[PDB]
Amino acid sequence: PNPLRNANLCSRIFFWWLNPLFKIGHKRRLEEDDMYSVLPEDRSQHLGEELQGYWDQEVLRAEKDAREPSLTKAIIKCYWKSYVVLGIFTLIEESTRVVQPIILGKIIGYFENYDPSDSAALYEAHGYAGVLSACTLVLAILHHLYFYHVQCAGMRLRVAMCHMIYRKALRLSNSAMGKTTTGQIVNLLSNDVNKFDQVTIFLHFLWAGPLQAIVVTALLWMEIGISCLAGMAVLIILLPLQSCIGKLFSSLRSKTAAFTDTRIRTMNEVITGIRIIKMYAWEKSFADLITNLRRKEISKILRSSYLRGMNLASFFVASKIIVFVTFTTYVFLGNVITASRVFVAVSLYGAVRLTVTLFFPSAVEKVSEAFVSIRRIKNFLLLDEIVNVQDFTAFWDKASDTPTLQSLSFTVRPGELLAVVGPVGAGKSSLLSAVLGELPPNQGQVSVHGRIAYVSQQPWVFSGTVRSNILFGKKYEKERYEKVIKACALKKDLQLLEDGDLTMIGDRGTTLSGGQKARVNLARAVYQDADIYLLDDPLSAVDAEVSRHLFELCICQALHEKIRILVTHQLQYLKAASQILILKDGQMVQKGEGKVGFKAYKNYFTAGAHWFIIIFLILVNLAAQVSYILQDWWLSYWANQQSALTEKLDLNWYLGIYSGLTASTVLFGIVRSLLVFFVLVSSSQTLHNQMFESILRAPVLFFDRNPIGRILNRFSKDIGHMDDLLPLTYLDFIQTFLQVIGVVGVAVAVIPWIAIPLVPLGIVFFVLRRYFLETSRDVKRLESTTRSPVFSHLSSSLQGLWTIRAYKAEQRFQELFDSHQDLHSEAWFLFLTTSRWFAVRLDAICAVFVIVVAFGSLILAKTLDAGQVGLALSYALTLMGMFQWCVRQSAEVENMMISVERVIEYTDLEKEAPWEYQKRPLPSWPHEGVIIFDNVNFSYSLDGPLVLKHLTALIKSKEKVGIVGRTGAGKSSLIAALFRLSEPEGKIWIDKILTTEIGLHDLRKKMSIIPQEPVLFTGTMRKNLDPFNEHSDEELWNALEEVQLKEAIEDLPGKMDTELAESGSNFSVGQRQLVCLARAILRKNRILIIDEATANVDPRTDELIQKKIREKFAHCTVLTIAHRLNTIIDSDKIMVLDSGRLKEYDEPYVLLQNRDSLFYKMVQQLGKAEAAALTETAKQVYFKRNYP
Ligand SMILES: C[C@]12CC[C@H](OS(=O)(=O)O)CC1=CC[C@@H]1[C@@H]2CC[C@]2(C)C(=O)CC[C@@H]12
Repeated sequence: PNPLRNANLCSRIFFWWLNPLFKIGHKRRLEEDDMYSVLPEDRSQHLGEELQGYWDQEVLRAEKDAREPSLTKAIIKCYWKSYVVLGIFTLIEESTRVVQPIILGKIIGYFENYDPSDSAALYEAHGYAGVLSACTLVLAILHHLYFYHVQCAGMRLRVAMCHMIYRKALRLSNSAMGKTTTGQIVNLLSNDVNKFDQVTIFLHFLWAGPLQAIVVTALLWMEIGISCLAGMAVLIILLPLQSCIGKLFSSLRSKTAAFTDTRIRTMNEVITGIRIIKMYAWEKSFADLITNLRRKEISKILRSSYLRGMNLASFFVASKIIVFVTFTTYVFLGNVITASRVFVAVSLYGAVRLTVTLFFPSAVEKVSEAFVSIRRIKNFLLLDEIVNVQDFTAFWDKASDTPTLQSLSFTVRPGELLAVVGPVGAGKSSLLSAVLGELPPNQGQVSVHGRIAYVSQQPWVFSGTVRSNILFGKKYEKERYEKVIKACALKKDLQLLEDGDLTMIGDRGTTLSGGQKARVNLARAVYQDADIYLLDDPLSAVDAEVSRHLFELCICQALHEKIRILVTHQLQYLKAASQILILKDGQMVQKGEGKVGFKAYKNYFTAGAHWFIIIFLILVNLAAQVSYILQDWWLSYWANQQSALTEKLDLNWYLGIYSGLTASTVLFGIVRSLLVFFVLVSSSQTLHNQMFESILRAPVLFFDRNPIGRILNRFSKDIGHMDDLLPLTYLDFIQTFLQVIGVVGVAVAVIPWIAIPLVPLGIVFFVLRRYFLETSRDVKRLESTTRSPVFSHLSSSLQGLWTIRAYKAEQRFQELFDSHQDLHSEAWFLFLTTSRWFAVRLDAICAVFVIVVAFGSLILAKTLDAGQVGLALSYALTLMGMFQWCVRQSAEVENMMISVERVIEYTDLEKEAPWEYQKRPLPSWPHEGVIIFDNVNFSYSLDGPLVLKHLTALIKSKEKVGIVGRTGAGKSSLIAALFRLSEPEGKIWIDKILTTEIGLHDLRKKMSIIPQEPVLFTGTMRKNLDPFNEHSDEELWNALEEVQLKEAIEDLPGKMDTELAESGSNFSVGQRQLVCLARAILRKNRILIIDEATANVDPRTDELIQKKIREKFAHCTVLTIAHRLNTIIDSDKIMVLDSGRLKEYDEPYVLLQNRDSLFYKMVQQLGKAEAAALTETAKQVYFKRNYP
């Protein structure tokens, strides 16, 4: 529903149909459903289909030639017929813009020749004043039509482009999915396609600027003659100069984007891995790495911002220079300054200033930015894009030494389960992809019948309700739904959830546990009730008991009659499977906010520089605008002084002060524009370092009480604004605000009575502003909140591309994208239309001011000179567009300051205890590795429960101790206390030193940790092992041999200098664990803390790391958290935490022989044979340790 369909022409132009929503919004806060729908022209589907049609056409034409296709060509062939008629606005608007200076000139002419008693003269002047008023209204209306329509053009271009990007993304080949990663594609939408909103704004000025410059040259030629050409020479120097600056700025910005992208990726992994960075004490290395990336980036930003500031200063002072040279040569040729000529010419140059030195350079800049965007988009659009298997062989990459699947033949039929079994990387998932048909055969054939269900190994969940993620477009139905929810072992959680299965889910299921989203992902598949289930190991996404529970209930009971193809290692379940196919090396081996106060402004500007510099900044701004106003006032003063005069003015005095006034205007304009960027970029720099130091020393509790995305937004969005958009908007607002104050000041200074109409007029403005703002900030909230889901959907679909492609769900997912997109388009449509509603009426009251100035000058004409009125009116005419831009820019400024307020708070976080005390331990300390807990109590927060109480234990230099206990019993709490991840109560001694009497780095660097899950960081394999670069390469190779990885690195081209991926996918999980083990080996320390290190490792690798532990750390005291009690059963003693209480600490055999020990209960829970093995092992090692 949209009343713009029903609105009469007047209501279409002036948007009167928004008025009820203004009334509502003033009375109450606007919400998502207070929002009229977009017209059928703007609908995303209809609007993207056309551009794709023309892209197909141009691809075919280039295909018939040999050349590569052009995407700019498809865009033009599509949108030219609509966009070109918009130039009639531009044509009529710019033609009236050059006529209106002529009417102005005839008004000023009445004052130049004002006679005391001619009635007919007065009547004609009133006629021109009415014509001038009407010209102003028509200009305003055409301006607003044009800008409203080009903005809709840009919106539709973005919408169609985004539709195409999304359409292409769904069909990329898995090879294209390899060289392209989610972050790049999402940056397309989030960064590059947003450049199309700006493209269409100024393109009609690529011809109208030059054509209007030629027309203005002819008009000026009749006004003043040859002197016109000096100003036009300056104009044609500015054209190449400003266009070179714009292209060079675009180049610098294109390069700096790389540093920005690298910094944001490093910062993403820092914030994500901050706990391990803290335990390793590697904070110095990331401090350095981020410091250097940020230093490079801020140098690029400083240079880029100086270029942009020079372009802005060149616009601001363009007509000052153009007028200065024009009238300098005009007076050197013997002419005289008159108010009519001067201000007519000043007005014409004002028009040329806008179109040629603002809109034409702006167009070149934005087309350049658009071409880098279009190049990336074409590089994306051109990227590559019963059951029976026989003789199957295939390559992922023909450059491989071998095929990646080979010599494959098998068949499976209704009522069967086929297991795919074997080592990691044996091609099992690749096999499933082949059966799906994602991987075509290079030889052999695949044939399948019925619908296929593909369940990815990693779970996938998208927006909406958890039930929306499960149903996946299917009808909700009680019986099948209940059968699904019970078979997927999920009912309990959906009952415990207060909003049940209607709980809303985040961008990556961040509110869900891994097992929860896993069970969601499986439930989805089972709900589809397909014929063939390709089960790519759904079970490793849940705990071992739930894994067998899902195998029995979902796979055996629910999928009972189906074909199944289950990738798994749980061979113990496969007694119930029909057949197993074993792969190796790809070949078959076997077959069978919203408001901020003055304090935020002060803090922001003072974080940049010492307040003395800010006083100088204010003074430089005042001086810039004062010299501006004064140069124009000087022309008008010169015109009045000429008009008072044979003899002539002293060109030395007048032209000298003119030259000084104009030189200081240029000087302060330049320094003002540069110093704003320096101060505000130094502010962003200081605040980034303060926020980075705070986040580095902030306690872990800060990272529990914030999600990662929320903190990373401070570094991406908010600091992004503070580097790029905010300083530019500040300079824009400051420049426009001082212009407006100068207009009003000149007006009130020339006719003081204007102050009276200005009172009601000012009151109306302020009421209107308030009444608008109330709703304006609502829609800006609602724009942001409807923008975010779009990127979320893109990213989620990219992660789940296998599954949506498997379900043939591309159609519905394009509909979803279009729905999100057109919902955002309604918010963007209210942004556009509401911002026009306000701009129109601001220009309305501004036009009343123009009317008042004009007519009041005629009412008061006995009291004024021609140059006074010419000055006042020229300035008044300039108020149109300026004043509304000022007000809306002010709203932009205040909206961005919410980002500043969000980062300034993170400069004030609480901080952990100092890394080093004034007391420091001996360099030989720890000399023995003694650990003592004595009446220790520990809680993650002062307001939280005591998760550890009365913890009291000794750990000597030689013994090995296991840490055991139920989930949440406090095991991880012990690691947190020992590293002082939260400050413990009580006494902790290490080598007769209280851990609390030394710095955090003293003890953190002297304890080794093997995390629960390995993490690798982008950069060299040397960095991931020796980030401080103090070891010899001999030691690195010894360690890499010990961790059995040397062969892979030497096979890799760079050896240790090979560039690793941020997720380490270059290496297997076991290889990642081996990187961690290598780090621990290279750091010789007395005490090693092991965190569940092998609970999920395969036995044939677990025994390897067990042996490596027995060898490389035999001298160390070792504290081991372990689910896999076989990893710790040969400890000297074991600690059992009941619930924050050390209830057991004794020899494992002595414990287990007490059948009532909690440790014995925990082993018995495993099973009788497991407990028998564990007890026998403990008994024999206890005997042998008593024997020596
Ligand atoms: C033309 C004007 C207003 C007057 C300014 O002159 S200034 O001396 O006050 O800076 C410059 C200026 C800059 C940007 C202009 C603006 C008017 C409104 C415009 C055209 C839009 O919708 C998008 C860009 C906008």
